[PDB]
Amino acid sequence: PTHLSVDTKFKTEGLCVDIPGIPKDMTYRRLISMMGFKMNYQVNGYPNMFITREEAIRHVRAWIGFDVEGCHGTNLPLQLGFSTGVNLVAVPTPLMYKGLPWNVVRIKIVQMLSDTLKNLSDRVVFVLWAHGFELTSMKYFVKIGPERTCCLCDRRATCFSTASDTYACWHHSIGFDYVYNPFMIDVQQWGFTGNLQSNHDLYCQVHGNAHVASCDAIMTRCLAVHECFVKRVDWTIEYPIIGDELKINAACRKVQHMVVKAALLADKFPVLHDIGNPKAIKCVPQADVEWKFYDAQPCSDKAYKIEELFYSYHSDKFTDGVCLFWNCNVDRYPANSIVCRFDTRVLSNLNLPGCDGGSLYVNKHAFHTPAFDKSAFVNLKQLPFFYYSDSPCESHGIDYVPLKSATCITRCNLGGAVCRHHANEYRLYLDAYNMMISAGFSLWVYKQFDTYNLWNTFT
Ligand SMILES: CN(CCc1ccccn1)C(=O)c1ccccc1
Ligand SMILES: [Zn+2]
Ligand SMILES: [Zn+2]
Ligand SMILES: [Zn+2]
Repeated sequence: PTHLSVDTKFKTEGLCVDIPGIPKDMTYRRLISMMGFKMNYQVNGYPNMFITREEAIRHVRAWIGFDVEGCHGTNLPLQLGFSTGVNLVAVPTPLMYKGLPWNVVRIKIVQMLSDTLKNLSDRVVFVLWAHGFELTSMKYFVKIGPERTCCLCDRRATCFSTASDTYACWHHSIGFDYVYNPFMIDVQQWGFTGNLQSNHDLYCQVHGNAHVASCDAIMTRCLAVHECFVKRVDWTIEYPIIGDELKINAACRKVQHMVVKAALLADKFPVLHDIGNPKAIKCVPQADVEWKFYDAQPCSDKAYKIEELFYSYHSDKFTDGVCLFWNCNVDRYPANSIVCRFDTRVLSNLNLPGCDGGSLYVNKHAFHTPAFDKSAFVNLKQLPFFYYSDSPCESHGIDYVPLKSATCITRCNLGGAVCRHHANEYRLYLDAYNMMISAGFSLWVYKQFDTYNLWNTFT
């Protein structure tokens, strides 16, 4: 069981207002045929236009909510809405475009999908709350056939051109007019009671209904993300490398070690309470502090309430020493904390829009993160940049310009002049730091944290 069988039944109740008289007994095979597509008994990598929930979860980066509303159906204009916020009007002759024929609407669809998806995925997955018009509109902008490769590269083809009779991926499709071998999934097949808005609004207050096709397209994809990543979590699913994943994860490990060591030394805490991942390792192994771990998986729905993490009777005294919350999202951090909190608002190829202000951060695994909330950090302050090192000043083994910086906390800078080794290490650490910040991570620390206390650790 790899793909969705075309002989699987498809519930047609949601389709009968736009398509009256539709048979209750229906397969994907018959539905695809009714949509104007012929699969010709083809065993060439595209067995079904529709896919399973498990296949959709593996391809979450390709998700594009799609809805079609009858503006007035052969004789009436259609409003095509996409979870990108785009609304196109197709005439049969929050962005709102005026009525145009399909031959130009399809050019716009290919440009919009290519620009949104070229740095996310090798395909498109149309996420539907199917009522009929969206399925019957597909023949006007979609072509299907055997799996193909791009004419300019080795990537799979996602677009087709009638002008040149050629195929292209999302990177090489400028001037292409047809979406080729798209995938799709009808959320209404998952077993829901009531309409789209009533199921969406149960879990999300961020997406409203301005009564346009893009609002429904947005709500549909949000509801699909809630079902697949919020109420259901699967951290075994691996996702391909599409950007700076490796550099970001390595930077996160460097910054954590740097900041936690410096806190321990500067304030000499006797105990550290490490709250978060149950598979966490001591980030400063050569530490003399009493290191105590507390297990909490990444919260994907709402941030943990500090009252439930800490209270109901462990050291018991979380007020003793320091608390380390490294990607452990809580509602209000205690004053004696060191915190790394992912900012869901960040724009990047790793961060996809999520449910109720949250975001879906996809880096090796998929992690739905509750909305970033500035009030969580009232007891703390922003952690400023600094580099600390007690390692020997020794080059060993890239050209040089001398480093001058008030934030290079080293014996050499204390002594008046930064050595080559510590300048190279400072510059590498500043690059790792900037990578992690730009990726969306934000750092917070207890108000008494002062790097001035690190200079006396050189005596
Ligand atoms: C300084 N602290 C805090 C606990 C402490 C406080 C006072 C004396 C000893 N240990 C460390 O755990 C530590 C970190 C990095 C290197 C070496 C020791
Ligand atoms: Zn290509
Ligand atoms: Zn929503
Ligand atoms: Zn040095």
